[PDB]
Amino acid sequence: TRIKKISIEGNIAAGKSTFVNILKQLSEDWEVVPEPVARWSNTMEQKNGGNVLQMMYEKPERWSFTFQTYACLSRIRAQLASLNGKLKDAEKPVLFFERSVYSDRYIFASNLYESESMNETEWTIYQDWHDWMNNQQSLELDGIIYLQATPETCLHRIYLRGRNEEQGIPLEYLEKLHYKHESWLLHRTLKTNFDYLQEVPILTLDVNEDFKDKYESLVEKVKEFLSTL
Amino acid sequence: TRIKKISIEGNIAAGKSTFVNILKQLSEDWEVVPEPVARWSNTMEQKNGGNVLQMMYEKPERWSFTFQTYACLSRIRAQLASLNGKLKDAEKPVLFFERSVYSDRYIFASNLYESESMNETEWTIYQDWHDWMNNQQSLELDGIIYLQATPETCLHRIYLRGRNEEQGIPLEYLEKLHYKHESWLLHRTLKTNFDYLQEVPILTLDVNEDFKDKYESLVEKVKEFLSTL
Ligand SMILES: Cc1ccc(-c2ccc(CN3CCN(C)CC3)cc2)cc1Nc1nc(-c2nccc(N)n2)cs1
Ligand SMILES: Cc1ccc(-c2ccc(CN3CCN(C)CC3)cc2)cc1Nc1nc(-c2nccc(N)n2)cs1
Ligand SMILES: O=c1ccn([C@@H]2O[C@H](COP(=O)(O)OP(=O)(O)O)[C@@H](O)[C@H]2O)c(=O)[nH]1
Ligand SMILES: O=c1ccn([C@@H]2O[C@H](COP(=O)(O)OP(=O)(O)O)[C@@H](O)[C@H]2O)c(=O)[nH]1
Ligand code: NA
Ligand code: NA
Repeated sequence: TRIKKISIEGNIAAGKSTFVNILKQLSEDWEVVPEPVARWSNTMEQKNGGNVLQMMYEKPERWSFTFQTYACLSRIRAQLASLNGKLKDAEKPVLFFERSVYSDRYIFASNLYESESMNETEWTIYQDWHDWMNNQQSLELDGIIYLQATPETCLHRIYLRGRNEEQGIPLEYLEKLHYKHESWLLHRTLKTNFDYLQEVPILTLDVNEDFKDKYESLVEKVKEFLSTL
Repeated sequence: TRIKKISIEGNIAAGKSTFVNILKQLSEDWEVVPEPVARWSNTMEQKNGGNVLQMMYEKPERWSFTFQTYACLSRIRAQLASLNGKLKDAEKPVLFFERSVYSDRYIFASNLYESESMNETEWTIYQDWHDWMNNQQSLELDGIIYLQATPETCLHRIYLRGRNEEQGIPLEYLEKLHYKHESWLLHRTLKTNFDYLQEVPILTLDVNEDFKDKYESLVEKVKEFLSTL
C-alpha cells in the first residue's frame, strides 16, 4: 500500500547504522536506505565519494560545496530507488532512512558554512539548489527517530568503530553537531524552509547505554511510534 | 496545444541574443528563454551569478564546477518556468531557448575539463549530476538552430558588444569552442548520453554577414524549418 518514510537522525557514531541494521531484520515490511557518505567511508559514485572524502580531509574550505551537493544528490537518488523498487507486496511497508536531506542542509552543510568551509555564495547557491532539488516531493517524512547520545558517548563510539581518519575528530566538533540536533529535534527551535517538518512526529531514544545485544525496549518504542503514524 | 522547443546554439558573440530578441517580436505564438549566464553578464540568482563570474575571472580551476552546476540549474528552472507559464492560449506555440543543457555540458563544462579547470572527480560528479538532473524530460528539443560564425566574426562581435572582461578572450579559445560546435551540430561526430539528439533536426544559419537590419531571409528559413517539425 502507501510506504511510511522514517528518518533516523543522530550525531556521528550515535549508533544509527547499528540500529538500522537491527531493524531491517525484524520484518519483511521494513526496509532501510543507508547514508551514501557512510558507505563511501566503508561503484562510480563510491569512487567519486572516496576521492571527495580524501580531498575534504586536506582542504575542507576547497571541497565542502562539492562534497555536500554530491552527498545530498546521492541520498535523494538512493531514497527514490528504494521508494520505487521495494516493499511493493508489503501490508504495512516502512522505509527507514539513515539521515535525511534535512540533516544534510541544516546540520552538516550549515555547520561547514559556520566553520567558514563554504563562503556566503557557496552557501546561498547550496540552499537555492537544495530548495529546488527537493521540489523536482515523494520523500517527505512521516516521522523522525532521534538517537540521542552525549558528545562523550559519540567520541567513545568513534574510538570503538576505529576508522583512522575519524580518530582526529575533537569533542568540541561533536558538541556543536550535538547542539544543532537538540535545537532541531528536541527544542524544535530550528527554522527551515519545509513547513510540514514543524509538525512531523519525532521519537527521541536515549542510546547512551549499549543496545547491540539488548534493543527490545527501543524496538517496542519504535513499534508503538509507528502505530500512531 | 503542445509547445515546440527549439535551441539556438552558437559560439560566444555569434548573435544568439540579437537573433532571439528579433524572433520574440514576430509572433504572439513565439516566446524566448534567455541564457542565465548571459543575464548575469548584463535577483538572488543574479547576485550569486555575478559573484561566481567575478570569482571565475581570477581562478577558473577553483570555481568551474560550482559555476557550471549553478549555470545549468538556473537554465533548467528558467526553461521549466516558461514551459509551464507561457503560450497556453497559442495555436502554434514555439519556445526558443538561448542554448541548452547540452551546450552547458558538451561545449562549456567539457571545454573547462579539457583546460584542466575541473579535475576528473569534478567532471565525473558534474556528468553524473547532469545525467540525473535531466531525468527528475519535458525539456527535450524538437529542433536546433545553429548560428554559424567564424572565430574572427565572433572575436569582432565581442569587440562590438564591448564588455570589459571579455576583451581578453583570445581567438584560440574561440577556435576551440568553434571546433566543438562544428563536431556536434554540422559533422554530428560528437557522442552524448541522450540518444534522441542523434536524430534531432538541425537548421544551420550562416550569420557572418550582419543581420540586425536585414534578417528576413534568416526568419524565412526558421519558418520553413518549423513547418517540417
Ligand atoms: C570528510 C571530512 C573531512 C574534513 C572535515 C572537517 C575538518 C575540519 C573542520 C574544521 N574547520 C576549521 C576551520 N576551517 C576554516 C574550516 C575547517 C571541519 C570539517 C569533515 C569531514 N566530514 C564531513 N562529513 C559531513 C557529512 N556527513 C554526512 C552527511 C553530510 N551531509 N555531511 C560533513 S563534513
Ligand atoms: C567567466 C569566465 C571566467 C574565466 C574563464 C576562463 C579563463 C581562462 C581559461 C583558460 N584556462 C587556462 C588553463 N588553466 C589551467 C585553466 C584556465 C578558461 C576559462 C571563462 C569564463 N566564462 C565562461 N563561461 C562559460 C559558460 N558560458 C555559458 C554557459 C555555460 N555553461 N558556460 C564557461 S567559462
Ligand atoms: O549500542 C551501541 C551502538 C554502537 N556501538 C558501536 O559504536 C560505533 C558507532 O556505531 P554506528 O557505526 O552505528 O554509528 P553511526 O555513525 O551509524 O551513528 C560502532 O563501532 C558500533 O558497533 C556499540 O558498541 N554499541
Ligand atoms: O548581426 C549582428 C549580430 C550581432 N551583432 C553585435 O554583435 C554582438 C554580439 O551579439 P550577441 O550579443 O547577440 O551574441 P551572443 O553572445 O548572444 O551570441 C552584439 O554587440 C551585437 O549587437 C551585430 O552587430 N550584428
Ligand atoms: Na526487512
Ligand atoms: Na512573441
